[PDB]
Amino acid sequence: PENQAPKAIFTFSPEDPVTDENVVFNASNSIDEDGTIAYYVWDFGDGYEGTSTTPTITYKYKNPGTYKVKLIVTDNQGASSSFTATIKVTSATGDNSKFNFEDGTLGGFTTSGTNATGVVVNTTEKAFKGERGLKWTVTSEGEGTAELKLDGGTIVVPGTTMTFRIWIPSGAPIAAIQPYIMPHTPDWSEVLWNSTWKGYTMVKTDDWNEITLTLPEDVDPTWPQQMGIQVQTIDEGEFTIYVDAIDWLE
Amino acid sequence: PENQAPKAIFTFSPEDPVTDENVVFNASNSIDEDGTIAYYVWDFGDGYEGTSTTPTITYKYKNPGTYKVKLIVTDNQGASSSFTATIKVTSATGDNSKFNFEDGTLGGFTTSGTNATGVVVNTTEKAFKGERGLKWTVTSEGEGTAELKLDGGTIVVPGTTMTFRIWIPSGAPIAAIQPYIMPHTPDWSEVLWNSTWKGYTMVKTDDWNEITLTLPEDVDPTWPQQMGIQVQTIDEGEFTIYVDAIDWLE
Ligand SMILES: [Ca+2]
Ligand SMILES: [Ca+2]
Ligand SMILES: [Ca+2]
Ligand SMILES: [Ca+2]
Repeated sequence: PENQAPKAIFTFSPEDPVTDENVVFNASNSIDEDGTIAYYVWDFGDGYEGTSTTPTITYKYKNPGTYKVKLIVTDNQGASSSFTATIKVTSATGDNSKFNFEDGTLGGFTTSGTNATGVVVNTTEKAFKGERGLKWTVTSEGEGTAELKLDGGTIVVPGTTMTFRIWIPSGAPIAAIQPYIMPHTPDWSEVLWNSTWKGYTMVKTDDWNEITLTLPEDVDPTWPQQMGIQVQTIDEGEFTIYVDAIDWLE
Repeated sequence: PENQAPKAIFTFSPEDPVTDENVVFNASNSIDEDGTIAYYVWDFGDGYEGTSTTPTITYKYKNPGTYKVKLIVTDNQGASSSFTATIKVTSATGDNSKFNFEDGTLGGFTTSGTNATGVVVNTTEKAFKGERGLKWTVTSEGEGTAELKLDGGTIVVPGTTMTFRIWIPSGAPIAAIQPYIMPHTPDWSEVLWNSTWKGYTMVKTDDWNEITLTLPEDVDPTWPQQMGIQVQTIDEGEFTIYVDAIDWLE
């Protein structure tokens, strides 16, 4: 053996592109130690490939998704090395979440509570993705509980990790908040409870909070499910929580 | 039909118990609407069951884990309802992480960098879990890169989500930080790159940061892997990052 294969590597910018946004891929740290680079071949992971005459190339993805970008660097003697990185493209406008609230509807969500009363509307005031979300206003009367909830056919398969985005205000009479999933027999004689409990002091106030919750893989897949967010209240007061972009795979 | 079955429900405290810590389960919101409750039967999910003569019962778990706690409430006429919640118990002392650093060793981790130099030691100064972690000191000379890394047999199976805990200081000459996993052919002619990129402005400074990263399920399971943390530097300076409790399931 004798010719040394080239070093292949690239970075890209921006790291978090949106659809139809220019991404610049930069292979300039690639090098052939004992010769020169003859080809930069790019596979964009979407069905298209091309080459650059310099170490940089720009590209755009029209569809959201996670793409494998492969660079092959080939030297002046035909020896090659490759480097593959993953790039995530999210939708520039709109919201592809399982519950995205873009149709202007509540998506079956209602409110309940004890020593607290809730109302929910579809809102354009705040959203996590797209233009629309839910706006959930709670009036507490003291120590109590309030829910924003959906009954409850079979919402997720067992094993599924759900992601909730919750906008939680400062100065609110709350002790804790928790997304939940509650499978139950049709007759409600047996109830299963799954939640991600978060203390009010362990939460980003006046900001969006991303909270995950997994339905255990051993739950009966045929049991109807209630999905929702529960707030524990500790004093009198009126506060507004925003909920959007509840999402999971499949 | 005529007898109404009871309402069964409980809460517990603390929500985040450690091993051998008292947990108080409280079924006091359970009620039989048309009679009285005769039995509170508790299944603690660990092999043990018991009853309480009041709505409350205390229990301790000696082993860490996630337990299903089932309450069955039975009324004065033998009708019952059940409510099952999950409780997570973590170890009171020590560290069960895949990389826990409790043996006082580096666990195969080394440092590299360009326009930056790193040193790493096993430390008791800060840890995320248990008594020990890694202490990683980086001297930058300008725009550069530094890694804390492990080569790299087959560290995780494809599909695995790894959790890194990284303590990131304020006032550091850094632009970005990212845990990574880098499968490669034995000859290094083909490299795959997976990372969770975080800007310095999108990170909790002077605090522990929990960052997850998934190795894609389609990676060849036989390729050797480099796992590590990469810091991008932007100016001269000396900064210290603490790393502990890198963890995944299986
Ligand atoms: Ca060469
Ligand atoms: Ca939305
Ligand atoms: Ca009864
Ligand atoms: Ca440790």
